[PDB]
Amino acid sequence: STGSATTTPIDSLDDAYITPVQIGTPAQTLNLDFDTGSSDLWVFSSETTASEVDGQTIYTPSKSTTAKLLSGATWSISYGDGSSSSGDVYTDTVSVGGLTVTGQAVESAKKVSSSFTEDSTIDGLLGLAFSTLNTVSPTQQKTFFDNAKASLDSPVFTADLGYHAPGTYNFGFIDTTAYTGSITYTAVSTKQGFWEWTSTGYAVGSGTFKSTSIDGIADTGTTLLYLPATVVSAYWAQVSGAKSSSSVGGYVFPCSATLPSFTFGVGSARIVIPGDYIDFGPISTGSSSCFGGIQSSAGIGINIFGDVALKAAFVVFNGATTPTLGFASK
Ligand SMILES: N=C(N)NOCC[C@H](N)C(=O)O
Repeated sequence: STGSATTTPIDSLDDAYITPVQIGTPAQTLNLDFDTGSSDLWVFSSETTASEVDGQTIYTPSKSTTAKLLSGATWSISYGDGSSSSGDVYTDTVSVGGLTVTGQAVESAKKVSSSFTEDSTIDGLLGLAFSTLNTVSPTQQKTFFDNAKASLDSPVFTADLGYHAPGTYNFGFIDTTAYTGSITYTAVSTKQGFWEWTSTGYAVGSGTFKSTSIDGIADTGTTLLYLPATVVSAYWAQVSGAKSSSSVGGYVFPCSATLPSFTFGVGSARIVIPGDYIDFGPISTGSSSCFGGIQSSAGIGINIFGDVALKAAFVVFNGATTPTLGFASK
């Protein structure tokens, strides 16, 4: 089997991407944030505290003839931005882009934190990291991908995120028309439950490439590119007036600037992020200070190749017995 679904930016800055997902019978379609940095599929629901729902589409398990309470199971998750959610669990039929999994754990939110409530466009998350991070207790549950894997033509999914445009998540096949050149594959460590890999270095603009190992994670659920302070300082040093602002919470730059590109290494290959991808707009409405899309990972504890980096590539998440990651230009 295979699946193919379009993913669409939620706003003009590509802060996140939503992908429609069919849950239950008859189908209830919710727009989920596909997240290769976590492993829970959770949704706003009829059980979510009413004051914590503001415009989201909800899953109502009582209206699904295939929903079943997973007795005794609860879940609770906290994300890197300090956001959180928790609730109970149903099993139900879940389909993405024509690919159907029966008996998928659908984690129904009873509570969500304010940042979730405030984002009316995101109806929940669909985790695509390794199932070892799944938070369901007392019986850990499998991700949609892990459940689908055996049925897929090939045990892979791909992320093809657009810049200010829709893109695609494919399951079970590699669309050879979706990228240019060849895909370069690189080793993955699953020891922390993430799609963790080692970049071979970087360049800033037209500068020379610096060969240096940068361990990090391929994370579709993180907006920005978080890298060591040395790397990030070398980038922003090439932008007149750029500075790190503790009050704003990162590097900012004059909105009048034209940003340089940033290149990262994948083996002997190179992925170029155009400068425009690194512009996240005014820090507040009408401001002439703009927020940078490359930020320091110091204090996070891990480097994160988030959407800013991933949307510059066609990315293969290869879930074979020994997982690997593939990157191509596009
Ligand atoms: N960051 C990852 N990978 N997952 O979830 C992201 C949702 C969270 N509120 C955030 O904005 O970070």
